[PDB]
Amino acid sequence: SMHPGHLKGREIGMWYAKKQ
Repeated sequence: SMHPGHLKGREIGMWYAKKQ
């Protein structure tokens, strides 16, 4: 599936949190 590549930048901060 589509991986978090766009958020890889700063948005990545939400990645870990796994929030909306």
